[PDB]
Amino acid sequence: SLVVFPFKHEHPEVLLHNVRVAAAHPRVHEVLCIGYERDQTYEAVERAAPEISRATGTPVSVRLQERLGTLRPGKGDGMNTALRYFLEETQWERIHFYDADITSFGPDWITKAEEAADFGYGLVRHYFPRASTDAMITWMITRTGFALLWPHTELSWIEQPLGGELLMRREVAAMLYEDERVRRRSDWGIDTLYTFVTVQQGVSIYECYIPEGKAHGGLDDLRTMLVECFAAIQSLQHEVVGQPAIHRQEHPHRVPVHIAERVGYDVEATLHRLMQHWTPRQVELLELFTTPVREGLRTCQRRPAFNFMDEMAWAATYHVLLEHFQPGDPDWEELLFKLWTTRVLNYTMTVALRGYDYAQQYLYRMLGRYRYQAALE
Amino acid sequence: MSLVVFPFKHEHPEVLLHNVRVAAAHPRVHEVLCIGYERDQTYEAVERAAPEISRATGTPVSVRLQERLGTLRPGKGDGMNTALRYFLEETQWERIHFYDADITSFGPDWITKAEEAADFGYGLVRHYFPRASTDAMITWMITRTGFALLWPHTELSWIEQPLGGELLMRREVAAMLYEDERVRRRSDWGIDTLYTFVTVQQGVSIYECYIPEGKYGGLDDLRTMLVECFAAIQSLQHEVVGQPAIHRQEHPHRVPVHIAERVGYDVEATLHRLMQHWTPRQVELLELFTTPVREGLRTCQRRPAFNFMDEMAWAATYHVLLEHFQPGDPDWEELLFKLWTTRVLNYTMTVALRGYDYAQQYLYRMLGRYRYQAALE
Ligand code: NA
Ligand code: NA
Repeated sequence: SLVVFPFKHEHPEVLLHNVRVAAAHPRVHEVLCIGYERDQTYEAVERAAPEISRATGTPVSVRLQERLGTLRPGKGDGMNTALRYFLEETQWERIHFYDADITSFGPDWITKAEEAADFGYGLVRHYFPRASTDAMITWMITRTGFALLWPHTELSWIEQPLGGELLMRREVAAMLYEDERVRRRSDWGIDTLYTFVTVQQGVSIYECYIPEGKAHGGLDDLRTMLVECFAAIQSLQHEVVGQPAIHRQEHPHRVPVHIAERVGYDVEATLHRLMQHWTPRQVELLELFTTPVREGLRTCQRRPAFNFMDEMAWAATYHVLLEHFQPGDPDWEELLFKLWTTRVLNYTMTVALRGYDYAQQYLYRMLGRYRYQAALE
Repeated sequence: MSLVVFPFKHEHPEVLLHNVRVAAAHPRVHEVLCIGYERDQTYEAVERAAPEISRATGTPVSVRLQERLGTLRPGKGDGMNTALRYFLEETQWERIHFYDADITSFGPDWITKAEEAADFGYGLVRHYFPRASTDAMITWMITRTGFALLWPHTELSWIEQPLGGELLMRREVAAMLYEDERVRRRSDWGIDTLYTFVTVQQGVSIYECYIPEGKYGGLDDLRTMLVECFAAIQSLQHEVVGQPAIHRQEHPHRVPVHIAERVGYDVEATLHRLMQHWTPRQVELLELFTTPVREGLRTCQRRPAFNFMDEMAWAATYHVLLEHFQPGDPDWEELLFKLWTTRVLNYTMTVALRGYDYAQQYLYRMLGRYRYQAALE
C-alpha cells in the first residue's frame, strides 16, 4: 500500500510527523510526498527521509509534481503525478491520499480505510464532523451542483466530495489516470473530478467517519478554490450518469463539542470585502440575474445585503452562472465570489445562528429540495 | 386574597381575553384588573367582554385606564404603578400578580406556582423563561451588566429576568414600592429595573419560578426600551445596598429546542441601521471613549465594525456612558444605541454563532468577570 502526501506551503514538522505515522503503519509499504518545488520544506523532508526509512523498514520518497494538466498548476497536478508514480513505478495494490497539513492524523485513518477496502469497495473516502460555517464550498457549490444536475444519482449524497483524504484500488487509480477530463484538472478541481468520475463509472464507494475531524480570515481566502470548484462542476454539466453505484457511509458520531463551537470565518471582514473590488463590468454582468439578486448585489456597492439570497434565489443564481460564468475572466470571478458570499451570509444569519442541529437539518433538506426541483423539470 | 393585573396597550383582544379568562377561573384569584394605555380598539373589546367573564367565573374583572403618575415618557411604569395604586387603595387583597397582556403560553400553572412560592414565605416572586441566544440583549448587556459592575457583592446581577413583567408581590412589598418616589416617577420602560432594584435594596426575599413553556426586526425595535433601561440604571448608580436578601431560583430545565432554534433579530437591517443617523456631535462625543471604541464606531460611518467591541471594551464603554450619557439627548441616545448594537453584533458573531450552550456559558462567565473586576477596584 502506497500513502501519498501532496504539499506546497506546509511547515516541515507537521508533514514529517504524518509521514512517520504512515511509514510506521503495518499495512503501508511506501510513503510518497509530492511537492511543487525544491524549497526549505522539500529539502527537510528529503533529509529526514532516510532516517525514517531505516527506522520503519518502509521506503519514503519525495518527488516534484509534473505539469500533466492544463489549468492553474495546483493540487491536481500533484495528485495526478502521484497516480502516475503509483501506476508506473510500483506494483502496490492500493493508494491513499492525505493532505500534508492535517494535525489530527493517526494510525486509525489508515486502518479504517484498509479494512473498508478489504470489504470490497473500490474507493474509500474519509469524512469528518464540520462546523456549521465550514464547508460552504462543499455545500453551496459542489453538493448543490450535484443535486441540481444529477438528482437521480449518488453524487449529491456523497458527504465530502472535495475531501482529499481517500483510498483507491489500483484499478480505480488506473481508470482516473487514463481519463482525460481528470488529467487536465490540474487545479483545485481535481477532487470534484475524482468524485464525479468514480461515480459515473459505477465504482463502489464507502465513506469512513473520522471522529477526531480534520484540523489544518474573510471568505476571500477561499476565492481561487471557489472559482475552480465551481468551474469543475460547470465543465461537467452536460455529462450523463447512466449506471448506478454502490455507496455506503459509516454512521456518523455526535459532532464533538469543540468542533460544533468553531466559527468558520471572520464575519466583519467578510461584510467589508463584499463592498470591495467592484467594477462597472460586474455591475453590468448582474443584468443576467433575477431581479432580487441583481438588486441585492447592486446594494452591496453601498452596504452589506444578503437577506435576498435564500435557497431558491441561490438555485436561480446557480443556473445563470452555469450558463454564463467564465473561468479566467476577473469580473466573472469576483462576481461569483460576491454572489457566493451573500449566500454564505444569508445562511450564517438565518440558519447557522439557530444552532448546529438546525443547520445540518436545513442543509440536507436543501439538497432534497434541489434534487426534487431538478427531477420535476 | 389575590389580584391579577394585565397592563395592556395595542395587543390583539383574543390573546388578552384568553389570559383574563384563565386568571379569573383560577381558584386562588379574587379579582382581575386590566390597565389600558388609552381608549383604543383593544380597550373597547376588553370592556365589552368583561361583565360576561365576571358572570361565567364569579370573579370581578375590572378595566381601567393608566393614570399619569410619573415624570418620564408615559408608558409601562404608569400602567404598573396605576395597578399598584388601585390594589392598595380600592382593594384589601394580600397579593398582586402582574402578567404581560400577550403571553401565549399562559395557564393556571403560572398562577399556582407563584401562589405556592408566596405561601412558602417570599416577598417577591419573579417568573423566568428560556430565551434564545440573541434575545435578552438589554437584560444581559445593559441591566445585568450594570448590576454586576455597580453592585457586585449583591444579589442584583444574579437575578435572571430583572426586566420581566411577570411577577407576584405581597401587599407590603407593593406598598413600599408605590410609596418610593424613585419608583413612582419611572413612568417608562425603566419601571421593571426600579422594582427589581428597590426590592433588593430593601432586603425583600425573592424567589424565581421557572416557567418551561414561557416566552421580527432590527435592534431598532428595542431602541426606546434600550435608552430608558440604561437611564434607569444610570439614575441609580450612586445608590448603596447595605443589607442582604434571600434569593433562590427554581432549577431551570433544558431549553426547549423550539426556543434554542429561534433568531432574535434581522442582522442585515441591524448592520444597515448602524451606519445611519450620524451627526458631527456624535462623532465628537466618541472622543470620550477608549481608542479602540472611538476608532471602531467611527468606522461605522462607512462600514459595519464590531469586532472591537468585546466584553472588556464594553465594560470600559459602560463606565463612560454612566458618567457622560444625557438621558433625553438625541445624540447621546443615538450613540448608546450604536454602541450597544456593536456589542450585540460582536456577541452574535463571536459567541452566539458557537451555539446556545456556548453562549449561555459565556454570558454567566461575563457577569462573573464584571463582578470580579468591580469588587477588586
Ligand atoms: Na510499514
Ligand atoms: Na377566581
